[PDB]
Amino acid sequence: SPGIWQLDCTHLEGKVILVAVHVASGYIEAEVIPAETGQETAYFLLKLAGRWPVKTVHTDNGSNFTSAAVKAACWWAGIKQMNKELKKIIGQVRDQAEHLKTAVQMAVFIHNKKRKYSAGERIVDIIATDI
Amino acid sequence: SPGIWQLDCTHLEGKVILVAVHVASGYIEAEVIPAETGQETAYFLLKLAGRWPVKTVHTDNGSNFTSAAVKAACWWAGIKQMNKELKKIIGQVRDQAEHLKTAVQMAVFIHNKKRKYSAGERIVDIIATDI
Ligand SMILES: Cc1sc(-c2ccncc2)c(C2=CCC(C)(C)CC2)c1[C@H](OC(C)(C)C)C(=O)O
Ligand SMILES: Cc1sc(-c2ccncc2)c(C2=CCC(C)(C)CC2)c1[C@H](OC(C)(C)C)C(=O)O
Ligand SMILES: [Mg+2]
Ligand SMILES: [Mg+2]
Repeated sequence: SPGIWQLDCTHLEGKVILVAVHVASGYIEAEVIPAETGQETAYFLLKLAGRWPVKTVHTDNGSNFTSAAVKAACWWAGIKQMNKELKKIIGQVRDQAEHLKTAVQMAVFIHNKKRKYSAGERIVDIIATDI
Repeated sequence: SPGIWQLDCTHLEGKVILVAVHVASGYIEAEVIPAETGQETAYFLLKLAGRWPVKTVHTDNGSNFTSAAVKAACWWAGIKQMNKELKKIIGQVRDQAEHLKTAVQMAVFIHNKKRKYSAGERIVDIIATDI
């Protein structure tokens, strides 16, 4: 179902990576964040929701969505309630970039553009059809 | 044509807002950035390119794309070379949020979800068709 996303944080090099997966396509968005925090999560959701038709969000750690900041973002945006593969791609391009956040975005790109239709194409095809 | 984006910076409250417009749809992405810098622009493009099939980018200030960081990001991602309306929406929601970056993302959401088909729907429809 096309409005369903998964959201979790991983850790790498002492930093936090917020990973969102569009469950039906495998498409990912990610951001390096300073702190694993309610407010960072809330902001990330605001951004994600302005870009895609987000209806529901799941996570493997329910306490992620406990802050009032997160619930207020879900309320306003109308939202209700891969990490090893991405680390794999991060490891392969890690040498090419100084900043982890750069390596993360290179890895997101590679992941979404890989054909093995790509994830980036499936998300768009699934969403257009549903309209 | 569907791989064409426009990219510029505006200023608000002493901060920098990087605004990307998908020319064929009116769809926008935006980010508040600390500094109007080559490296911020480069990073923004990396992110944008991992999410949408970006072919070409235009800007109203050509010197924006002069840094080696920007050219290296365009090279790696395979890329070649609204602000008053968004400020309008920012002004309307500005009171609801503490941080400008939050007001910016609320305004991007509103702009992409408005029907007056919405911009968010047109981008997806235009891209799916082209595949
Ligand atoms: C801090 C720098 S300098 C620099 C650069 C400058 C000139 N030529 C090549 C790379 C780069 C790039 C490396 C990989 C890239 C393909 C994303 C493009 C730009 C970066 C890069 O940071 C950016 C993306 C500019 C914030 C990095 O973390 O190393
Ligand atoms: C720094 C805070 S606290 C807070 C909040 C907390 C509890 N209830 C309502 C709003 C909010 C929210 C305001 C508007 C919103 C619709 C995006 C949702 C979350 C914020 C918000 O910053 C975030 C989005 C958390 C980084 C802000 O700039 O004011
Ligand atoms: Mg988690
Ligand atoms: Mg400009």
